[PDB]
Amino acid sequence: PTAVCSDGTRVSNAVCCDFVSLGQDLQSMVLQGDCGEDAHEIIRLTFHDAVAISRKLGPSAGGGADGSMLLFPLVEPEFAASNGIDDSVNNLIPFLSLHPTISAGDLVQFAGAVALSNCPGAPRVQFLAGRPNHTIAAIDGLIPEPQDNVTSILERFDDAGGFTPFEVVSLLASHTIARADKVDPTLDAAPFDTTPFTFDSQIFLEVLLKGVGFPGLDNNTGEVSSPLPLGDTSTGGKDTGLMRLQSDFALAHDPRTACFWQGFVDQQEFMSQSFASAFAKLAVLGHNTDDLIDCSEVVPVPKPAVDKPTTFPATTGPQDLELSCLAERFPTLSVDPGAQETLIPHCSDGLENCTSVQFSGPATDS
Ligand code: HEM
Ligand SMILES: [Ca+2]
Ligand SMILES: [Ca+2]
Ligand code: NA
Repeated sequence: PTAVCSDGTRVSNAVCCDFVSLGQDLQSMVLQGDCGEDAHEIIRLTFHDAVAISRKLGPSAGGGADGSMLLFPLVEPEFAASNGIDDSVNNLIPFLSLHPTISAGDLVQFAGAVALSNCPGAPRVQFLAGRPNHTIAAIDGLIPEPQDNVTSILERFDDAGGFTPFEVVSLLASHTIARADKVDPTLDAAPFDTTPFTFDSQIFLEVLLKGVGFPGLDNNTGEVSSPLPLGDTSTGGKDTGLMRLQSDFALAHDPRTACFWQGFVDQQEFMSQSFASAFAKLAVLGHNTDDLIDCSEVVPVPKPAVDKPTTFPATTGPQDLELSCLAERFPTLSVDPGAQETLIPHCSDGLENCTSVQFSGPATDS
């Protein structure tokens, strides 16, 4: 039967109401209403938790979106491909005992949905509940890495859950709110687009610009040249320059994926809806949805998309594009004014001094 939660929310199932206080605690204790570092980490964790599953190897290889990262924090978070995932894992573990009726698998996915809701332009994703509260650790080798080629990436996603090339590119819209701490050992929080606190299509445009240098070292595995490498970290600042992943570059230019990649440029609603659909599929890997219950109503309404059009960042323009898609013309867009690169802020408030919640815990890094 239907019910009304303590916050006034109408749900199709009263068990959904347990998630209301969980969302409140996730915000008050970790996410702080922001599309910031901790939100980004948790969204990355939804993927590392979910994708560790394989049709061809069978169920013993991993249970998908099963909370295995939280329940066995000494195993998967320390595999090489998950270096750095410990921060999100250690931030979520305490919620398992604070909200003991909610499984680790549900916790990971619900935290991701709440985190996304803090990001202007992000979709309000589906949330199904009821993932069982026990599993085993996945094997190593199931998480794509940034040095991987497109054939490998596409095969891994197909084997994980039958994702199509379009769905893979759609999921990578998440790199619109993403930075790197481990790719370059000399850099912290190197952003993948110029708006890492905004769920927009800048990532799609900016990967298509010609690379001109590196924000740090020039020879890191999985990294390629960036179109906007300038930061202020050489003078002690925290506004790290923009980083480009080899995998994002490869997706942007491969015949299977390049038109899907370009098709999101300046198509905010199409991008966000496409991400939402593929992400809902990711979130239930390892489960038959018939065995889950719809608790989508308890995902917070996301911050609205920003008013700002999609534009070329200062000092760039259409002459800098490297295009690969014949099927669709790249749209005419304005160029942000300015003679030098604009520093990409380290914080959603535009400053450099913001700090993030980090709980101690059992997962480790490097
Ligand atoms: C081919 C598939 C993918 C590859 C190779 C990849 C690679 C990476 C790498 C190397 C980083 C930086 C980690 C670090 O050094 O700190 C990163 C960050 C991130 N990834 Fe991906 N990723 C992929 C797919 C996805 C998907 C499917 C999602 C979610 C739907 C996702 C969400 C994120 C987020 C939110 C971050 C930022 C984390 C932070 O700023 O703390 N990624 N990814
Ligand atoms: Ca898992
Ligand atoms: Ca962005
Ligand atoms: Na990070």
